[PDB]
Amino acid sequence: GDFVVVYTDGCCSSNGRRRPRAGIGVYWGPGHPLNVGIRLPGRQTNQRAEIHAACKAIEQAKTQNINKLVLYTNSMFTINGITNWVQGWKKNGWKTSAGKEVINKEDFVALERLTQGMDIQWMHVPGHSGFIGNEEADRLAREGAKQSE
RNA sequence: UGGCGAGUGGGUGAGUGAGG
DNA sequence: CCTCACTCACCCACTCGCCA
Repeated sequence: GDFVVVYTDGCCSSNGRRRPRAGIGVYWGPGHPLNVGIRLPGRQTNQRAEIHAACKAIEQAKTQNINKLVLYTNSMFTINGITNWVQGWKKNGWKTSAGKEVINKEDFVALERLTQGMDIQWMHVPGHSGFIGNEEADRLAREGAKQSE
């Protein structure tokens, strides 16, 4: 069907440091009203931000009755999580290959739920490689990290 | 048996801090 | 783009420990 391209990014200043500040960015295009850069609530990490930037884009897509999404992110962790690992985790009790608990289980659960009824082409952006959509999403993510949660 | 911690080797990609 | 110091967490092995 007709697909729509969206660029997502999760960022986190001071990732792994004493005062991390995580933000999500979702870019639909120049001057698109759904473009957002907002603060990530909860645990402040880059991995959570990258997951919930994709979450936000999908929820926004649903509010527009869009069920075919070309979703760009630079997070292979998010992409491989949602297209591969989640199926294994629902079957094995959300255990990593080291036999440990999946740290961001509740975020992958939430994302897994949002992909229901969606046809999503998950795309890795090569990360700093001329894709202005990625740069615009990154900029919005940084803006959101400055805001309050 | 059931949990947990710390490492080593390899891999996938990200997010940073101080600088210039 | 460069240097120096790092975390985020998955894919796969392997080694050492701690609990009951």
